[PDB]
Amino acid sequence: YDIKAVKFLLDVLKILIIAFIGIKFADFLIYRFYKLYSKSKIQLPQRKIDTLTSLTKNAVRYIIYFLAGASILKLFNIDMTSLLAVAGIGSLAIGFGAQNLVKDMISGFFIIFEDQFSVGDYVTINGISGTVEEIGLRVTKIRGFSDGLHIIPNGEIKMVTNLTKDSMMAVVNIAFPIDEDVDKIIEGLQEICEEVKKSREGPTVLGITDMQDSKLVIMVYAKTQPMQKWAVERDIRYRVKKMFDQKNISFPYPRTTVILSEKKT
Amino acid sequence: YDIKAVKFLLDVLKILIIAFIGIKFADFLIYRFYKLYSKSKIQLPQRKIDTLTSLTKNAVRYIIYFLAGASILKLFNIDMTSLLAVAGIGSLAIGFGAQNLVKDMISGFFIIFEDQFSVGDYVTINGISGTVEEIGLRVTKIRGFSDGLHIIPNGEIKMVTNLTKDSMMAVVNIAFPIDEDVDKIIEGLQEICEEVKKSRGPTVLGITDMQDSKLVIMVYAKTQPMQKWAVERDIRYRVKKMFDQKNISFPYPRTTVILSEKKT
Amino acid sequence: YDIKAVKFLLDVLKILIIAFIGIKFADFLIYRFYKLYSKSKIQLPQRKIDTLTSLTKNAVRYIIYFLAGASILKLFNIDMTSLLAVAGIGSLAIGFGAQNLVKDMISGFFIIFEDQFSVGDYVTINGISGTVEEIGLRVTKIRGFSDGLHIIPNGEIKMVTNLTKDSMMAVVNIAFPIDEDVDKIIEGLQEICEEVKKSRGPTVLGITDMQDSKLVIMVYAKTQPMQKWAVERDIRYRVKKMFDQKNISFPYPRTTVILSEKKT
Amino acid sequence: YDIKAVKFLLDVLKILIIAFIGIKFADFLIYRFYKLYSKSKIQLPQRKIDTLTSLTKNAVRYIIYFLAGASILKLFNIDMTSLLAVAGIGSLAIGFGAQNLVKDMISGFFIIFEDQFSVGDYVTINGISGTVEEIGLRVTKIRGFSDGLHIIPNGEIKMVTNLTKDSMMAVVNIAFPIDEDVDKIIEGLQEICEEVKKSRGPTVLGITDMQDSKLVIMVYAKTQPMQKWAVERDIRYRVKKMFDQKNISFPYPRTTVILSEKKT
Amino acid sequence: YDIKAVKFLLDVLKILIIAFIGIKFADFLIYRFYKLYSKSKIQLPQRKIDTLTSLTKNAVRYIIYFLAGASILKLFNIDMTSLLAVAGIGSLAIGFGAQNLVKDMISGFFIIFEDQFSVGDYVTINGISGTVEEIGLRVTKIRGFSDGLHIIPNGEIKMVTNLTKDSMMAVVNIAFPIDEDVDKIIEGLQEICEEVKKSRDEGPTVLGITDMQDSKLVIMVYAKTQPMQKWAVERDIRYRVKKMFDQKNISFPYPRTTVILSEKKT
Amino acid sequence: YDIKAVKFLLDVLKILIIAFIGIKFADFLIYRFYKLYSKSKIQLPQRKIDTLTSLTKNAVRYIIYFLAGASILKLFNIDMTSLLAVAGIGSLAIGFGAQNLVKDMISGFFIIFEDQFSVGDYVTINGISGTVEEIGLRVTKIRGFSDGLHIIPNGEIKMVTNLTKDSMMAVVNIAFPIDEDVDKIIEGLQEICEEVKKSRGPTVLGITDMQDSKLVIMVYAKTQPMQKWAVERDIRYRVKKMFDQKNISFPYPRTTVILSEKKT
Amino acid sequence: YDIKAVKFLLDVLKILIIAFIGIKFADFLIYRFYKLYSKSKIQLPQRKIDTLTSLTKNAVRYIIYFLAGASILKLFNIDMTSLLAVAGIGSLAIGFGAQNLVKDMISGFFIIFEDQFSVGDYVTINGISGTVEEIGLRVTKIRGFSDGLHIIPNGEIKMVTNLTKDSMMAVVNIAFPIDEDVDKIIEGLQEICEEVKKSRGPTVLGITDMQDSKLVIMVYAKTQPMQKWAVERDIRYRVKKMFDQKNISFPYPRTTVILSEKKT
Ligand SMILES: CCCCCCCCCCCCO[C@@H]1O[C@H](CO)[C@@H](O[C@H]2O[C@H](CO)[C@@H](O)[C@H](O)[C@H]2O)[C@H](O)[C@H]1O
Ligand SMILES: CCCCCCCCCCCCO[C@@H]1O[C@H](CO)[C@@H](O[C@H]2O[C@H](CO)[C@@H](O)[C@H](O)[C@H]2O)[C@H](O)[C@H]1O
Repeated sequence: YDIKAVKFLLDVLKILIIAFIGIKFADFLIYRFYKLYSKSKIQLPQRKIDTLTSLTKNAVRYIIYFLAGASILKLFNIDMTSLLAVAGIGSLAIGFGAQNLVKDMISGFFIIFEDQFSVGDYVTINGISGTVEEIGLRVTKIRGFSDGLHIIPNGEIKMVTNLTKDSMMAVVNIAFPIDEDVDKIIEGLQEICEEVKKSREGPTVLGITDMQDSKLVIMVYAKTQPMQKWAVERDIRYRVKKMFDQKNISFPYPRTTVILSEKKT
Repeated sequence: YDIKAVKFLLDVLKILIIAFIGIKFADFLIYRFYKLYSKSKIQLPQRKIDTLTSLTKNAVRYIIYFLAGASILKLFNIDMTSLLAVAGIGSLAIGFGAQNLVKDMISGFFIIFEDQFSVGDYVTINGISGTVEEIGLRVTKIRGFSDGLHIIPNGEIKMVTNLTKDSMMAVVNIAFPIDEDVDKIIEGLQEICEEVKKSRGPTVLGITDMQDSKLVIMVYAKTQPMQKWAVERDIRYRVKKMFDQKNISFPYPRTTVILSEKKT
Repeated sequence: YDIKAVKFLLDVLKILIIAFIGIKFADFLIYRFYKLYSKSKIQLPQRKIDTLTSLTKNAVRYIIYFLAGASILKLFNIDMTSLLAVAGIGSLAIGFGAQNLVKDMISGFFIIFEDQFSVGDYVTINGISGTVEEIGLRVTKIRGFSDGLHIIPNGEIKMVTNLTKDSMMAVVNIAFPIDEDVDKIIEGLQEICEEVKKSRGPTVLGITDMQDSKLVIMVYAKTQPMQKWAVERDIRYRVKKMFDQKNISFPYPRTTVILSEKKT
Repeated sequence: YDIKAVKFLLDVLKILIIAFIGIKFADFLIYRFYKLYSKSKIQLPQRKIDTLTSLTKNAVRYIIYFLAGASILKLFNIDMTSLLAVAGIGSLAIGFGAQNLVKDMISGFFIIFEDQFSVGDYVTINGISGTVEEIGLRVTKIRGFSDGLHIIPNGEIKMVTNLTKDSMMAVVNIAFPIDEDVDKIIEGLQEICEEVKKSRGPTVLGITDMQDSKLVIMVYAKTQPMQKWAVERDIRYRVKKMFDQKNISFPYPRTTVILSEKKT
Repeated sequence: YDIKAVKFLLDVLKILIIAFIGIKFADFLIYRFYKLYSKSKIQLPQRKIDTLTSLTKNAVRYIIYFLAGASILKLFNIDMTSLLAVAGIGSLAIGFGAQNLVKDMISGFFIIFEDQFSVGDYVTINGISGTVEEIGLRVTKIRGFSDGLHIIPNGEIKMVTNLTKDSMMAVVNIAFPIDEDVDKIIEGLQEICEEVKKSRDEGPTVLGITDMQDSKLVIMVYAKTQPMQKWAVERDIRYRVKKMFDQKNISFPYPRTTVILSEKKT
Repeated sequence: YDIKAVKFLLDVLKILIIAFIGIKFADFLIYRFYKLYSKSKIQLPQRKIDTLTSLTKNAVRYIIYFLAGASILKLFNIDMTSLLAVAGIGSLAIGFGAQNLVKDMISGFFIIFEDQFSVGDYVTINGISGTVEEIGLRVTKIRGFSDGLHIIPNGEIKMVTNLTKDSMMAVVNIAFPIDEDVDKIIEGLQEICEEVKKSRGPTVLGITDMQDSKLVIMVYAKTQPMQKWAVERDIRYRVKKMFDQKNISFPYPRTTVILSEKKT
Repeated sequence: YDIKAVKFLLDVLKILIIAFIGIKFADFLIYRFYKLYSKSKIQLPQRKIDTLTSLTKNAVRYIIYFLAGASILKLFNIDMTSLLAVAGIGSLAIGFGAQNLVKDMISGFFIIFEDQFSVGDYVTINGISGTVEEIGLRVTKIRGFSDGLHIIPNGEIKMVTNLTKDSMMAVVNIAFPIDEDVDKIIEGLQEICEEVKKSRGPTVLGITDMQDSKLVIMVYAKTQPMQKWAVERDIRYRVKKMFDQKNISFPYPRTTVILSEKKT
């Protein structure tokens, strides 16, 4: 009948009493981390935080059941490495699945901690531009106009270009025919920058920026206060159109030279 | 004949009795997690949940068989690290295979918990736009019109743009010839915004783009959720008729050509 | 000469007898999992299931040989962590190789368990559309017409759009010249929807797009599963004939040219 | 001088004798797995299988040397976890490198075991089409005509579309001007299907697409494996001649131009 | 009643006292790594470094609670490998999540340590060009003109091309009609290089006809220019080429199409 | 003062003497693996193999220093798992870094062992075509003409299409106007195949494609390895001259225009 | 009060003294690996190597602090596997972060050791072409003309094509109208190769492509390293002048139009 059979009992006992203490203690701490976020009603409708509370309860129960079971099993001569080879299917699947969640959060943490963009400026993130409306630490929300509300997981942000930082820059690339008088148009554009400066950096006439088949491209650019940009550009375009009509300068219509051939069928 | 030969027996015994208790206990808990989801008939046809029940039964049997066998093997001087190097081929294959499933679920969990889109709005998810019909936590189902029902694993969602949140925005980019009177057309579009406001933006933002023979002015209006593409169509019809009445010429591509005196 | 030299023998002995029992037991269980799937001839030609039986036999032999060998090696003072560092080259290679297989299967499991598509509807899976012919749990087979039979491993399915669920939707985007009378054509299309309704939507949604010399009005109709592309063709024929009777001019591109006085 | 110094010797001894037994035994088994595949000359030129034999020899030598050395080191108080941290650089590098090889093989195993394609049909695998010439379990070889012999590692196969299964399908999309009589052409194509049926589908499916100046009607026919592109060519020749006899005008783009009075 | 029951107590005791010493010691070191970066006010508004301080506090509390708890559990016969199979879900999730952060940092470390680009030159990084404004070790900030301020995590930099190193190079590809006199234009461009050399900033030179197309012919002029002098030189050269085209009366590279006329109807 | 203090010394001693033996033995084996590859001067300039020799020396030194230090540390009550958590940063970094090297090598091993391409044929590997000049087992070198010498790591090879195996195939797709006599041209091409056969396929496969104003007939011929592009050029010249003699009109795009009476 | 309380002290003592010896010894070795690279001033400004020295100091301090702390913790009954689950968050993050660095270096090591390109030739690496200026083992620096200095981490090199190895190859694809005399132009190009050979290939390979209104003959020549793009320009100038003298008409697109009698 041996002498250990009592010690053994002390062992399965130790596991049971520790697991019990554990459950009750967890239920306590959870009911407290509950008490707080619940009684103040700072954020989060109840319907959700209840689902989240039972989420945590369930998680901790399953963990405790698993540890106590595994331990008792050890007590009956079951090999824990083999058990590891089973349980680790889930260590691996959950661990690697959750990695992305951790990524999003670290990402968000920096976005915020480094004030990459404040809860209101107009940015472009991953070829998607819009005005930032919300900045959680798992997701940034950005609504472009005409485009919808984009919800973007912070981890996916590979680069965030901010459009409205230390100001903004407006550009217009005007196109003329090379079959055209350069100095007259550069003069006209000069006069347009002149006039625009008069209604509240630039705007200036940078040289002929590109030379093409039948066209010739001169850009005007101006440094503008945050957001006044696309507006400035539209002002400038209207100005260029009217200037084209008054100075009677011919338009950049593509043109062909054609050679005729004497044949039939 | 030694003294351990009885202890040894106690050990292979301990494994067998614990694995037996284990099986019966699992059969019990499974027949209970069965009893519940089965007797209430809340969801899921039986034909399926039966397949799923035998799934869990089989899984638990294989796990138990493996643990008990491995343990007995240990009892006969078989090295458990080597065993691990065998069994882990499966730990790794299953573990990393299942990772994606875990991903889908965490994904869905947030989509729901963060009300990213309600079981009814019109969204666009990975270059695919449609009306959300179902939101499980493993899959979102979205049917675009003319396009079919799309079933998208929640994990694949890299971004979800919602089109019908705090409202919507309608745009029309009208194109004219530069060989054209700007103020007359901008005046006409002004009159069209005027008129459209009258039936329950819309505004004329400047010339937004300047091209070879064209010139492009956009009108835009903030619209209640979904009235959007509709507003746009209203505005288009209006612009067509306005073009006919004001007799403004159309944005046909215009080429200017030069003739050459040759032969062959 | 010591005292253990007998115990040692008991240990190498324990390994050998357990490995022997193991082999014979495995051969048994395999000859049984054989007996079943073999004597009923439910599926799978013999030539294959024989190759698959010897596959399982060989695997189990190699695993047993490896575990027994590794254990005996342990008995001669060979370090099992170093052995692990060797054997795990294969644990890793096989484990990560097989992960994909496990992926395909979980994937298939859901496709079926969730009736994503039945053994007969017309779906599109990864930019490839066709009629589903077979649905295993490792591979879906889909044959498009004119396109061949596609065998797609279930894991590769990133999204599966079903075209024939709660019905279908037919669209036709009719193109006119903007140099054209809108209301006459919209009237004609109205008459065509009218007439098509009469043979067992279809409706005129506004001008959906406005281009350089064109203008685009869509007609759309909700159709029973598969009657779709058919409806569309009916509607096209109708629109062509309507264009001929109403004598409406065709959406030919149009260019206005300006002539220039030069030479060479 | 102690009492263990003899036991220690028994231990370094045990390792040496086991490693020696191991080497000799491996050299034996290798010379046997050699004897077989060598004396029958079933496949593989000698020059190669020699290189492969010394490959196995060397592999086994290095593994044995490493295990014996590591074990002796353990005997001199060298920590085996630290050793693992060294040796695992190679465990990881080899393990993960070889993963792809394991992938190719599992992949090939299924391609074969599931008769996805027989050693002779015309398939398309990863946007590359051709006739399968060889099917190993690590590589499929496919030669398109005019295109060269493609050797594709089985693992890279993400999808395999078979073109010559339960038959084949031939299509021809005929293009007409919309400025054209529909029923005359549809009648002519009817007559062409009629005539083609007579030489050992083919049917006129409606107007499948409507474009700027064109209109597209497709004819299609179910054909025996490979007779396909051939049927299509027959049908094309027929359609050309039919165009010449029925004198129907060709689908040349057409543009309408407007002339403008200007200068420079 | 046994004899160990006192030793056991010594063990749970040992854990508790070590964990307590640990907490207090960490609070100390944290309050010191605090004292420094805080009292000098070298960088970082307080509002942030407070959030960061409580971050480190909380981290270390959770780690200590977990270690002590796990160790007591071990004391009550709880298997630590099974525990590992639970806790490693987090080992793996955090570890692999944080990998990217470590990447960014090693990346930045080299960018800086190798002076790949100084806090002022004009670079192009991942198809995105601009002037570098800030170089942290986690992020490079680059503002293109007309383009906005780009904040790029250092890890994402797969290649960094610098445009303003040992100088710069200006190019202009001039296009003519093949229906044209080559030597007259090559002569004119020669005269333009000549004249541009005369206004201050290697080149500019007339490299041969670099490309031949349907109705066009393309001759490039190029010049080595001091850092940033570049796009400017190019614009000078373009203006010069336009005016040269007007004076030398050379005809423009308009696309040209020969047409053949056909006698038909409908 | 205790009794172990001498045993302890025996332990740090055992580590030091084993590590010393280790170093000297490694220096030996390295100076031998040196002696061989060095005195025969089979390949590799000295300047390199010297750098490689000191590489191996240094590696082995660092490994030995680390093992012995780690072991002594263990002797002073330092925990080896925590050590592992440090040292494994490097285990992981080096192990996963080197994985690609192992990949390249296994890859090259098969390329060679399977004679996928001999040190001289013209292949295309990853959208890059050229003549193979060198085949190492870590890198294949291929020089296309006009294109430069490409050095490609063997691991990056996802597919290798060989162009010059069991021969080659030459294709020419001749384009005519549909506004054209089919049989006259097919006749002419017949005569060209006839004539080309006469100088040491080629055949007229039907009209392989039908387009807006064009019609495309292909001729194809099976040619000895490399004579291919050459054959094609022969055939093209032939087709041009045949076009000139048979006076057949060229496949110029043709557009029918409609004229409109307007202004501005 | 027990008997161990002194041994325990010996243990925490052992850790402290070994850690102290450890620190001092590391400070020494670091101050030596400092002494060398510092007093010779071979490379690296001081400002940097100082930052790098304190880097190594700090690294070693943190590792030592962590090992000693972990070990004392172990002494107070703290479980080391739990500790590992904590500390390995960093093992994994650092280990996998640094993997890329290890990759770059192995990569560079081969680039150099295999003289893939010398500190001076013109190469193209990942669709980016330029002259190599520097070759470190972590980064290759290449400056294209007009393009800037590219700094490329060696690990990112997937393929390196060298343009200036065993020489170079120059190509010019001349385009003519098919409406043209082939033999006259092929004759002229022959004369141009003739003349170019005269100033220190070049050959007329057949008509390499046949298009709608064009026809393309390539001339090619094998040229000394770098003389290539230059040769090509010579050849182009020659072809233009040859076109002017032989009066051959230019490859202008040509379109045949058909006129239609309509209105609006
Ligand atoms: C969760 C705790 C935090 C992570 C701690 C990581 C510290 C860094 C340690 C790197 C040591 C690498 O050393 C490596 O160990 C692993 C153990 O998984 C062994 O891996 C071996 O056994 C496993 C068992 O599951 C097999 O599935 C695997 O295929 C096989 O290679 C390698 O053969 C060995 O080379
Ligand atoms: C093969 C294994 C590969 C392992 C790779 C090793 C990873 C480390 C890569 C470089 C990390 C960045 O290097 C970073 O430099 C700064 C100095 O600018 C260090 O900063 C250091 O000096 C500063 C003074 O300003 C102190 O505040 C700090 O206590 C100290 O650590 C950072 O602590 C270090 O993180």
